[PDB]
Amino acid sequence: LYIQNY
Repeated sequence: LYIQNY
């Protein structure tokens, strides 16, 4: 599980 949020 990987979240990259901008």
